[PDB]
Amino acid sequence: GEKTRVLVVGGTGTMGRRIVRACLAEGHETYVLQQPETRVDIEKVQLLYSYKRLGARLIEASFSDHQSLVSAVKQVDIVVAAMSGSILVQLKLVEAIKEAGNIKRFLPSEFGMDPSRMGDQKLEVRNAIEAAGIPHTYVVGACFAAYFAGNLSQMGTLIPPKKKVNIYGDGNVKVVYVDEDDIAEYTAKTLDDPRTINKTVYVRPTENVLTQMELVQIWEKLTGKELEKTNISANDFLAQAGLGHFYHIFYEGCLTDHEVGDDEEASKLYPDVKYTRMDEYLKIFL
Amino acid sequence: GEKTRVLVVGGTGTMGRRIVRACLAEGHETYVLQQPETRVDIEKVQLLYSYKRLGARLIEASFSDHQSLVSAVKQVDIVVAAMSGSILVQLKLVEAIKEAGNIKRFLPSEFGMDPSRDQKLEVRNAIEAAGIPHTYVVGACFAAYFAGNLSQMGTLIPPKKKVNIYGDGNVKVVYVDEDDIAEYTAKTLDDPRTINKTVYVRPTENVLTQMELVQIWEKLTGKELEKTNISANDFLAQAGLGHFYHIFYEGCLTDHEVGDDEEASKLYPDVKYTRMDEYLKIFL
Ligand SMILES: NC(=O)C1=CN([C@@H]2O[C@H](COP(=O)(O)OP(=O)(O)OC[C@H]3O[C@@H](n4cnc5c(N)ncnc54)[C@H](OP(=O)(O)O)[C@@H]3O)[C@@H](O)[C@H]2O)C=CC1
Ligand SMILES: NC(=O)C1=CN([C@@H]2O[C@H](COP(=O)(O)OP(=O)(O)OC[C@H]3O[C@@H](n4cnc5c(N)ncnc54)[C@H](OP(=O)(O)O)[C@@H]3O)[C@@H](O)[C@H]2O)C=CC1
Ligand SMILES: COc1cc([C@H]2OC[C@H]3[C@@H]2CO[C@@H]3c2ccc(O)c(OC)c2)ccc1O
Ligand SMILES: COc1cc([C@H]2OC[C@H]3[C@@H]2CO[C@@H]3c2ccc(O)c(OC)c2)ccc1O
Repeated sequence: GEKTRVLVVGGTGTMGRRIVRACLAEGHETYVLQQPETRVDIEKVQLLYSYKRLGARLIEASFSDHQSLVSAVKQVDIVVAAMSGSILVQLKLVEAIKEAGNIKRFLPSEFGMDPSRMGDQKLEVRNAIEAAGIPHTYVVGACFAAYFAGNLSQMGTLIPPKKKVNIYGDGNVKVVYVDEDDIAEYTAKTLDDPRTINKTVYVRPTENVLTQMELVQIWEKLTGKELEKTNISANDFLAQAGLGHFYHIFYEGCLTDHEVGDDEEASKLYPDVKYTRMDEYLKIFL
Repeated sequence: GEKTRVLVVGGTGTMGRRIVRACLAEGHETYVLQQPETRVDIEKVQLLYSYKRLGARLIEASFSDHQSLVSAVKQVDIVVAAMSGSILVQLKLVEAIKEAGNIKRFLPSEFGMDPSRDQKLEVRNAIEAAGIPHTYVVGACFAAYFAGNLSQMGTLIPPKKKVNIYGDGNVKVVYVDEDDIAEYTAKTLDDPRTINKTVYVRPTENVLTQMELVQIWEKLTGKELEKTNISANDFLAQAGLGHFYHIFYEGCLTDHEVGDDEEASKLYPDVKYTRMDEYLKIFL
């Protein structure tokens, strides 16, 4: 009745699935976009339909069909998108929101490095949102803990090393490690918060701002074993998949080289979210 | 303490993940084989580690490393395999079980058509050559692959206006929720009555023709679907076609009756299996 109605686009994605449940947890009437099947994909289908059992609704639409996008967004108050990074497909979604005219806010697929400090398709999407006058919130500023914490920031894996661990530089650059659930919960709390309309929200829970060497030492403290570390210089690091992102995060320190005010930081805006600290996050791997 | 210890091989698969949960839900001390990551795969890793929260344990081993397989299966009493249907990777698992010597039962990756009427039969023969006690769980169509799409190909959800009927669609088929298959598997793996037996998962009310399946749906929706009957030869004129043919034209799942002592729903009458009118409700 007084629920905010939210449409989640990219609902079976890594972040999308968590945003779906977090909107439900917060009591929003939650709608998930159901795209036509491109394959026989049991996992995707069963995930989408498990949302119905939790109280969500599915709306079939296709980005190839402008009027199906328009009809979907007319049923909701707020749209959140979490596409792969696929980003530019949101342009069709923005066009639909503009025509529909009823959307109180649009959260596009961000949830990572703020692209507007990396001087790119996310900015192209931002520019379209703002040219159309669609109220927005941009959620940025955090490494997914699954991609950067559980592996102690090693590449090619998602679990803790047995023995050996590479340290980028001296491992003294501060990075922001956040459990994707908490990013999704922050997103669900912020999407109808009058304080964040037309703002960028930084997800930087204070106790989770850690250097890589700090994260490794949380883990060494849990296992009681010191890992053999070898440090990698910037030049040697600079000597395909994702190596750039890693450089900005761990050498340039792009996630922590600016300060953020409490009126734009998720953990201060939403203090009741007991976000997962990395000593608790890493326990699953013991 | 008195619990059966079970190693699930294939724990992150469609059937395997349900067997993991169904084993924990039975009270089995449950182990899951953790294979080396072949890629950055976040849904697979997180599924694996979610099992620990429910009480399961992870055992690392690799099929390339015979001794790591022997080491894994020494830690359990029973192994259940649910590999991709790869099936032959189980031959390494059989040699490992044979050398280990401690395993009371092995349930190989079956969960469908009876291959004894094939890679699966080769696994069977190696299991039996090695004298490893076994149970073969067979005889049903996964409901997600065959019921939710009304047995249409290339989709997993109901069609909106038209549907292909195979023949006249009056060949009987066995549609079963994968969770029920997993529950029957978890109940049967330490059941004395099914040692060295085939167990047929043929819940009585879910033995249905494709047309009876379609009519279940039309009745839930109140909408009649436009039907096109496809004859045997026009079908004998793409993955999975041989399977649909044996299921839907020859009735290979239902042409032989099965005794109560070997049919899952009678062995375990406490399993309130999902009937297809309830299964299809989630699509409405
Ligand atoms: N450390 C960090 O901060 C991280 C940041 N991110 C960012 O989070 C956001 C989501 O990333 P992630 O959660 O990993 O996304 P995914 O790879 O999980 O895919 C998400 C959804 O994208 C939809 N999708 C993919 N291609 C298309 C397409 N051509 N047309 C329509 N829909 C498509 C699908 O929606 P559907 O479910 O409907 O099929 C897919 O389910 C991204 O912006 C990413 O840049 C993610 C990784 C780490
Ligand atoms: N309608 C029916 O009756 C159905 C019957 N089946 C049968 O179910 C059984 C399982 O099918 P399904 O659930 O679809 O299996 P999956 O496709 O989901 O994969 C299961 C597991 O196979 C392991 N795997 C795949 N390749 C390898 C490999 N080279 N080496 C080691 N492990 C590998 C992986 O285990 P891991 O988690 O460790 O990574 C994978 O998780 C099969 O026998 C299949 O015939 C399946 C579909 C329908
Ligand atoms: C932190 O913000 C982001 C990070 C990322 C990616 O940075 C590289 C990481 C993460 C997604 O997964 C990338 C990755 C790529 C290759 C890898 O080997 C890897 O670690 C296994 C991780 C993408 C978008 C973002 O907004
Ligand atoms: C029913 O027994 C089995 C069925 C199957 C597969 O037969 C074809 C079916 C099912 C798995 O999904 C296959 C399938 C293949 C192509 C399709 O287009 C399809 O659409 C649902 C479904 C494999 C192993 C079995 O033991």
